[PDB]
Amino acid sequence: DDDQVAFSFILDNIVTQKMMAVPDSWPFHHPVNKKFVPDYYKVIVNPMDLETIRKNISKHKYQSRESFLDDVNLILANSVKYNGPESQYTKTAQEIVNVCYQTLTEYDEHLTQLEKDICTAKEAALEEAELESLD
Ligand SMILES: C=CCCn1cc(-c2cccc(C(=O)N(C)C)c2)c2cc[nH]c2c1=O
Repeated sequence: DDDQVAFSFILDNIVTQKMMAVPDSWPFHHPVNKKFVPDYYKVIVNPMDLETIRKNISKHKYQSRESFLDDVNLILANSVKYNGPESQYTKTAQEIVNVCYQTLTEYDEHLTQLEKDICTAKEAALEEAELESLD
């Protein structure tokens, strides 16, 4: 019964205790304010930041590590575009990504089981809803 809450607990703690704790990671903590970076949204069409990922986790957006990791990757790809691949901002984004992968590997077996159990439950609840409607 608590599989989504347990899955989201793991990912949120990766974000707050690992990824946010990367030194000098503040540029990625919150969405960019165009009063501080005026051309940002002229260049980045698909913005992402760690606060937005935490809100997504709190609403149980992610049911797999792949979908979480798509947003984490978007932070790195956006830094490569906006700042260049050799900018210090990109080097800090790349550390955020690597600490996320290394921390996730600490929970590999447990997250593999949670993703299967969350899928099994969603499939069962879908079939129930379909049968209740036809009847
Ligand atoms: C979430 C990803 C954006 C990462 N990021 C951030 C900034 C930056 C600098 C100063 C203030 C702020 C800001 O708006 N706040 C709310 C702290 C943001 C920046 C400046 C040049 N390149 C970048 C860059 O890529």
